[PDB]
Amino acid sequence: VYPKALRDEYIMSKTLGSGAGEVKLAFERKTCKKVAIKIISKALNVETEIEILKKLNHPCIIKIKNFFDAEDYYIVLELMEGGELFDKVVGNKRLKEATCKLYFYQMLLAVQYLHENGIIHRDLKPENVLLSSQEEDCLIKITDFGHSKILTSLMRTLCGTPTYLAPEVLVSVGTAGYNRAVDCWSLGVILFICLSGYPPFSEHRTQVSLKDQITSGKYNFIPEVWAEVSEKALDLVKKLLVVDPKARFTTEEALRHPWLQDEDMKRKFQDLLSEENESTALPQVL
Amino acid sequence: VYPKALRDEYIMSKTLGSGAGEVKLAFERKTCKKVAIKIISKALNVETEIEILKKLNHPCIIKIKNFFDAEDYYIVLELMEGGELFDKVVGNKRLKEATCKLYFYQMLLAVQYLHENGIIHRDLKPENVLLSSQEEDCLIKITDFGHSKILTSLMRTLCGTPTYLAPEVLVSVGTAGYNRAVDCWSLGVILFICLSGYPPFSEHRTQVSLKDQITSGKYNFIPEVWAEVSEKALDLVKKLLVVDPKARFTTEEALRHPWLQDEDMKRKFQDLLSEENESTALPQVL
Ligand SMILES: COc1cc2nc(-c3cc(F)ccc3O)nc(N[C@@H]3CNC[C@H]3C(C)(C)O)c2cc1OC
Ligand SMILES: COc1cc2nc(-c3cc(F)ccc3O)nc(N[C@@H]3CNC[C@H]3C(C)(C)O)c2cc1OC
Ligand SMILES: [Mg+2]
Ligand SMILES: [Mg+2]
Repeated sequence: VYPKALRDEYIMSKTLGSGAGEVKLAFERKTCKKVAIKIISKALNVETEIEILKKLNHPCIIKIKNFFDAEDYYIVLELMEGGELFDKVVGNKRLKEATCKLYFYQMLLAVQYLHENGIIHRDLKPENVLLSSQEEDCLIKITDFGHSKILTSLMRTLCGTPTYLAPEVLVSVGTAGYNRAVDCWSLGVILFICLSGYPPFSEHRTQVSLKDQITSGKYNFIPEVWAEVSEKALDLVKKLLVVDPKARFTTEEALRHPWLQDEDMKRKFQDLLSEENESTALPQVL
Repeated sequence: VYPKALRDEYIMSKTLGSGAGEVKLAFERKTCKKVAIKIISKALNVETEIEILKKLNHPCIIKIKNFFDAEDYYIVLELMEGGELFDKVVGNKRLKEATCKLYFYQMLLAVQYLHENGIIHRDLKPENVLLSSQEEDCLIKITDFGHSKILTSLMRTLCGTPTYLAPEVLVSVGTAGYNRAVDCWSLGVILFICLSGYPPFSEHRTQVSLKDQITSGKYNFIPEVWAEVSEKALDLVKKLLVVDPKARFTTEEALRHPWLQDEDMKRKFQDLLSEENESTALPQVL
């Protein structure tokens, strides 16, 4: 059975998805509104995630409504009726380039916001991008902060004299503080897949190991599929899939890239925004 | 003033040392015995250190007796009347090679024990090696676990498919799990200094940066001083001061090194051991 404290406030309903975590539809008794409830079976992963989720406040980042610590973990969140981005791209399905742009722009904003706030997601992928409605033009939100990391001991070590300090520590100074680039790489992969309908790196019809494809950065380019796609878009992908994390495009550089200087897309986003907001906008001093 | 709960059990006495932390002599009321009390001015560093200290049990590792969380932190420990190894090597003072060996052997045991127990010290140096008495032949103990680290997310990342995984993460797999080598490097530096009376790497009478001396591994070799020293000893130093952490000697390899196959030194250690133990040895089934 469900915990009594949960049952007190919510009527549990259908399973929306499972599950490595399960997500169920629920109704908040007080409002009769739909919510999502994530059930994580029984720890530190979760308190981190909760505390991270509580502190974050961005339109393209999932918001937590309630939390229950019981025989299992129960996280109550705003419902994303549109489901996973995964479903929109599975089986070589592919979005209009312009839909890619609208989605990708939001992802970039979300991840930029995470980075400004010292948080690295570390598990960005189509299954962790949720759509807010069943419309093709909607708001997206990043979810699943279980692998996240809060961005040191290196700095403290550097404050003193290295008399006893190991060489590898001094060598790590060259690259320290670029952990956030892993998110930009993932975003690069996600965008590749959204644009093209297929994975840049995979074991499909190739003898190169997955590992070797990735560390060499030799993605699978299929001209016939990409010919349909603009060159501005493909150019952005190529700057995200840079092997050297110090050279890789950051979220800011990506947001300043020509493919995203598109005022039509940006208007549509601001629209969906104010649209979502209307129901909760309190009056204000003019 | 000192906390009432501390004062209740101990009479505070002279400052033994300060302090970046301060250490005072104290007397336990109940036994009238001398203890040391470390005063760390006001956090996570400390709970870690305490919990680490509570769990460890080795003759060459400092033992905690009591702890007080107040306006400041108060750690009560067994008193080391011999003071810091630092004092024995400052101003080009140098120990008989045989004293070096006895000391170094204990350090190796201590650090080997830490590594077996998933703990990396990360701040080994002569000021964190304490002597148990004023005798030249005594027991040594490692102290100061404030920078320690408990030895992953890499493993968890490797369990899945790297479809979205960044190149630098896959590249880090080659060297993952060798963090403990930093302790062996430090031990190498400490042994160099003990044997020779001077630092392997420093800004003294040289134009090479300290950083460059370390990452290149070009220690300062002065034949006149080292001529006095055996070649077995210098050979061990050279295997500890290896730049590549994967090639660097571990504690086990160091303990198996010819310089430490010395049954006379080992007897003297077992003696000091049973000697320390005599006062607390309970009777036992024959
Ligand atoms: C509409 O249909 C669906 C709605 C969904 N809503 C949320 C959802 C998750 C939140 F954290 C917050 C609000 C939400 O709506 N999460 C789903 N699934 C997750 C997302 N990460 C992977 C996956 C897994 C394995 C955990 O089940 C949904 C899957 C659906 O169909 C498969
Ligand atoms: C006998 O004279 C001395 C005894 C000492 N005993 C302990 C001591 C520390 C413990 F953690 C446990 C038992 C002990 O005895 N620690 C000292 N000093 C520390 C060691 N790390 C650096 C240094 C500093 C900066 C913290 O003061 C002593 C310094 C002395 O003279 C300078
Ligand atoms: Mg979540
Ligand atoms: Mg200590």
